[PDB]
Amino acid sequence: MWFGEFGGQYVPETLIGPLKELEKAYKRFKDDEEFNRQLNYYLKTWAGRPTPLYYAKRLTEKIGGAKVYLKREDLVHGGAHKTNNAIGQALLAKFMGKTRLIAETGAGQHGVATAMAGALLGMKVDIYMGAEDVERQKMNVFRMKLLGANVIPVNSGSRTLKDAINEALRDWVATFEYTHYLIGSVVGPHPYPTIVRDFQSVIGREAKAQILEAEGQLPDVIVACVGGGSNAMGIFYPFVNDKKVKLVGVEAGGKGLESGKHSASLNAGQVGVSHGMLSYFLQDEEGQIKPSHSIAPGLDYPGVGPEHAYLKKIQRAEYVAVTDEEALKAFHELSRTEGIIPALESAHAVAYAMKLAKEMSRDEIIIVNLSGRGDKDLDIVLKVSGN
Amino acid sequence: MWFGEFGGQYVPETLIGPLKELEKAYKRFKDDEEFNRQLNYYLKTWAGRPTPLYYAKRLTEKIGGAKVYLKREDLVHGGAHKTNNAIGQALLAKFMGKTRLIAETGAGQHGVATAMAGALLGMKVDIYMGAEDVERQKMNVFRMKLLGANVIPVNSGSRTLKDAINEALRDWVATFEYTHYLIGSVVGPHPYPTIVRDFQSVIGREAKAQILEAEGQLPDVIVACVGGGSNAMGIFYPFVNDKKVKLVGVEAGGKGLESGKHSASLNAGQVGVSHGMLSYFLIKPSHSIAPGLDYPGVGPEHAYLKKIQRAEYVAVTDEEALKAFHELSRTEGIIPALESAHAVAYAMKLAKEMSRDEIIIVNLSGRGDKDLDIVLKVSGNVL
Ligand code: NA
Ligand code: NA
Repeated sequence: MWFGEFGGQYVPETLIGPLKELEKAYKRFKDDEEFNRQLNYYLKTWAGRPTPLYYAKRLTEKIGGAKVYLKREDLVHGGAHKTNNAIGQALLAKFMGKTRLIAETGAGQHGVATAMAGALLGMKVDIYMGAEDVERQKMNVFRMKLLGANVIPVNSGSRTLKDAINEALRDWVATFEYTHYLIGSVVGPHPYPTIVRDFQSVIGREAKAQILEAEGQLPDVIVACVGGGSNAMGIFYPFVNDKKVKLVGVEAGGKGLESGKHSASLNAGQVGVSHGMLSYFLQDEEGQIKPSHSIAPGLDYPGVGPEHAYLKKIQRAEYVAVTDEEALKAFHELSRTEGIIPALESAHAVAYAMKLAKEMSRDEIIIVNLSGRGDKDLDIVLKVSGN
Repeated sequence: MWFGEFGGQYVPETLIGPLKELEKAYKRFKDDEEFNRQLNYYLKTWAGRPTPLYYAKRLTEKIGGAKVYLKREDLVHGGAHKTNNAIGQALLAKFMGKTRLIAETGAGQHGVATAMAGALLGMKVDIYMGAEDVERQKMNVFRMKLLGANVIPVNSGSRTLKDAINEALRDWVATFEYTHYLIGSVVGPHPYPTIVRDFQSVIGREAKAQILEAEGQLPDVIVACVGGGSNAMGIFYPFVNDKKVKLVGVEAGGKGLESGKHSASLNAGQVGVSHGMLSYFLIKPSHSIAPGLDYPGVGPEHAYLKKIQRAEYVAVTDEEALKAFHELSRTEGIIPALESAHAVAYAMKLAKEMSRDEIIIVNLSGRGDKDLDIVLKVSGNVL
């Protein structure tokens, strides 16, 4: 349950049993033949795995430095890497005999992934969402309802993701016997940070095989955006024991790191406890988590995974930040240059990789995790960038 | 250059020279080792081919008849099958030494795919689009511009696809030396209907292999929606010589066949010569809830198929397609394109009658993200 000093299970006693039962079922099923057969089957036929690894030749040559490859999680069913975890946990829940899934969501993206996986496996889905987020994500809320999920607006507290998490936790205490709490990033009490990372590591395993086929060697740098940290852990984890492979996580710089309007928890946060985990959080004088900002809706998780805090501490991975403006420019640039519209979240990784590529030599290789597609962000970009 | 009587090359001598060069290019490259290498590489790494063949277990069990499989073209880069054709023609153009692509569009869906493909290969892209359609498709227009293409609204006359076609053709006459005209369905003069069907036939080849792998036998029925007819021909074509395999093309019934607001060219059209080809045309205003099913014409090869009775052609209404849209989302967690929902709707009706040993493949031509605003507007109008 610990990654160095980060992680743990900081929850009330009523949740210890349910977390124990989940940990027990996961230890059994994670290496179970039938479970992995079905999981790999759903991932192949329904999700469309494997996703390709694409060499961005025009972008590479335009920048004039290192080769830039894109791991195309944007092509997974639903348009984002979140599906990998949603299927894994939903199937796990079915194997544990649960009939219902609950989840929280801020951007709505995890809510959608959860609703998709629940519909697939024939399970009831309830999604807790802060009323302020509900208001701003009307199409995601509609998507969830199309998928047969029930969206429950959370009106308490600040009507945001933090408040939804608290409601979801309260629901699970009472309903855990038939309900699985499907956490959407590498966060929360153990064993969630481990489970989510395990279910996303397929990205890194495919990427490793794909890059070896393409270039006959491991990459020099892997770059991924970091909200809660799941897409980054997914692509990082199989390369952790490859000492030569540099790992860079990109947080939301928002309006700027000194502006006080960003979501760079590792970069500017402090150690604290929330959502059952000891990790880095941006918190106020009174210890309360403060509002995070980013143009990218999905980089709004309040905090960061304990495994990322650990990788930072031991200096296995480096963490940087990219601003809203920089992310936007990358969003336009990739669309024009390679014909791929990325998610605004993923654009942060693209933005940094472009800066990094310029510094590196042409024989060198950068893999960017393109965690999602940008169809969902077109309304946003039109408003901000203009017609 | 013909499919029975249908097809052909009915154009002025201004267009004959560039088409002839296109065939010499296509014949040279269609089977060329280098062209096929690069095409397959882009289809794999950029488009994400192959797409899986998915067994809709819950939907199959619910209906209680035939096994329903979905060929998941919704998973191709861009969320639609059109990408397969866009990459093929754009690559051909680069091989021919062209630096620019032009195309027409109504829904905007083919315009987006051309912009994507053109961006991929570093070509200038100009999309001609009718002004009435430009105003109806704000997000697709924005997409095209974001992808680096220029959208040329046609404000003269009818302001529809018909006018966009005319302007694009005029453009190609002047600029074919450095410009390739990229047609978006199995329509127009030779060699376009053949070329587009060729570039989409990968759908059927994957599907054939995938169904043999899954079930050890060919399917009893293949169902696909029909606008211009590219996704249906793509999946149909590799099974044409396998005689026990029924082929069904599903047209837009719209408000109703009796209502006169639909796009069912084969069911209610008349034979005519348009877009430089002999085929079925309605011209009249076509209507459908699914934007991509707007084309009043239909591919000549579907004309050829209907006359010899090799494929059957049917229609599904706006209301039925909407029902299937909701049904597939809730039952399989797959939100289909409204075009594709026409096929799903018909396949569901068809499954009920058939036995449990029997197999249906539905071509899920696209994803429904693009249609959510439309469906929200209608869904919010329910009582
Ligand atoms: Na954060
Ligand atoms: Na038609």
